[PDB]
Amino acid sequence: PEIVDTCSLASPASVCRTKHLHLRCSVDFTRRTLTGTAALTVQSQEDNLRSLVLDTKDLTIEKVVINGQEVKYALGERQSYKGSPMEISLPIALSKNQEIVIEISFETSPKSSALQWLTPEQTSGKEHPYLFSQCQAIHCRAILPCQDTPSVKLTYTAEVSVPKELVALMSAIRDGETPDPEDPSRKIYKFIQKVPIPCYLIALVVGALESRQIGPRTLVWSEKEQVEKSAYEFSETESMLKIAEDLGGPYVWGQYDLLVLPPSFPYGGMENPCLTFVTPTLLAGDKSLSNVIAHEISHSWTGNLVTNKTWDHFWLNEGHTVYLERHICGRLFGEKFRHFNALGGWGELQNSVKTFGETHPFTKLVVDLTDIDPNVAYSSVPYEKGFALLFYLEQLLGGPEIFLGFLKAYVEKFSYKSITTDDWKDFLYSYFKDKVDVLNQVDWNAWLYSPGLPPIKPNYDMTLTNACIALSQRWITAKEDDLNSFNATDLKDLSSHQLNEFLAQTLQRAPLPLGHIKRMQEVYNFNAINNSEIRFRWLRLCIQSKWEDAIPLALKMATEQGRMKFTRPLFKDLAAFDKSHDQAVRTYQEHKASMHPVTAMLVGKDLKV
Ligand SMILES: [Zn+2]
Repeated sequence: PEIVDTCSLASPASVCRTKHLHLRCSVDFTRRTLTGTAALTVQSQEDNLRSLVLDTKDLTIEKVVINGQEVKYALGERQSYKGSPMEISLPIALSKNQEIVIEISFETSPKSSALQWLTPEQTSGKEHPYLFSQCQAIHCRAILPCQDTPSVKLTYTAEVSVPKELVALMSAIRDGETPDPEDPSRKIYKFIQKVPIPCYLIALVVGALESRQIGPRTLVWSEKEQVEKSAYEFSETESMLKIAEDLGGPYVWGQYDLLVLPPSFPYGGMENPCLTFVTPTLLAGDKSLSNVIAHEISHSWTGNLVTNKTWDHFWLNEGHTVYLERHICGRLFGEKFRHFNALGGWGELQNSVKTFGETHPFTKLVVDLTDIDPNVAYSSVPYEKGFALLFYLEQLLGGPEIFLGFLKAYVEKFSYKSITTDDWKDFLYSYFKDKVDVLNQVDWNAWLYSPGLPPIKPNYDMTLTNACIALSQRWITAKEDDLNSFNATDLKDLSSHQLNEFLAQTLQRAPLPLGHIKRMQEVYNFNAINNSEIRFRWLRLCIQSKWEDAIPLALKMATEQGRMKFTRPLFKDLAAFDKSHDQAVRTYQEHKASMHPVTAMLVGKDLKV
């Protein structure tokens, strides 16, 4: 059979396909285990199928029941980050399109790489523990046995038993709660996901959660400490959904709830279906980062509805998502803003080629992950080189309204399916068969398969970047006597996004002399800004410029939140600053127990404790 996905040890989708999962599990915070049964409805694609293989990782299997009889099964040799294949001897010979239900009784490991168990000290409310999953890319196999590959899409239902003081949520539509009949100290929460999904988008959260309704199909969920702030910050979600529907086609998932995770959450968002995960660092107070969730909204079309068939083709997901997200922001803020974000994205791509190196295989759009861990691979280039490709093609093929027609047609063509880069390109050529000679001028080999920067740079409107570059070069080339010219008026027509870009460019040339920084504070009062993107770049700029006063602000930020994008570079700069280095040690020691364990660990391994 054709091997679709080399990150999966399971029977390929050419051999058999999981159509449905019914999960019945119990969450035990004392043992940090999920225990229960996974009933998989599987469809044979072959005749004479007598055994099938599933992915597992650090699972304990108690038994496998098919039609009411325990059946033989064997776990094979672990293949490092891929885990161990689970071969199931079927009690029947399956023929093409025949179905069987396989009920696996399982328990997760407390060290499961998919499950993030938080102590009460690692939550906002400090009293209850908290659990959240992160299956992307190939961690679902560490929750339950499955064909752990985006080449297979399945529906699911679930029943989750939790301690009765807590609340479960999943990447699904809420389907009621009841007392656990087997244990009055517990509650069972029920879920249904009627749209087929790849298993990396199976998600679970258990915690002391409260909700506010902020739209006809949106509740925001969080611990009680964050939920009011969150209900305000994201109050425009429904209007972003409508814009996304206009750009990409109808929203097919029913509900679009939001979950704002605890401050210790070290990542950015996650597009779990029907329940986007959100970092609390987006809680700026003025909604200036509220548009950042347009990224996860966009995945509801590009990634969750049309899905990459393997992790080699992940750029299809991210790239189109960023393309759609920047159109949402263009609808909101104008086409000049879309070019502004697009240009800044080009800059981020430059940085990453330079960080990885213009030869590094992680600067390719299509990557061969055969012997590469995809849980590291999908983290990068797929975002901005993929976006650049689509933006270059947009400009080649007659502009945004015409290329948005392609986007909607592509969503319609491949809804509920999984595809490769060649499927995408074949459809591009088919949709634009009238412009094939134009498409034949594209250096596909360079764009899709070669590392480094793309062969051609798109045309970007420079309106908004210009005002930033002007003001940043003034400072960067200004002497001490010139400092009196700067003043508040320099910022009059600058958005928060422009403020951020200005700091991005000033930090690129870091450090600035102490007097400049002191003066910049005096006239622009960047110490006052609560926007985490702005504050992060400002405090990096201060520490890198050796200002004494920024040391406590940078420590506070680096520990008030766990986002690794912020916490790690801040701890790096504070340790690199010989003055703050010691205080940065004693701060990481005093706080690491409130931190996400991976964030205390990597910040330990950076600070060398
Ligand atoms: Zn994404």
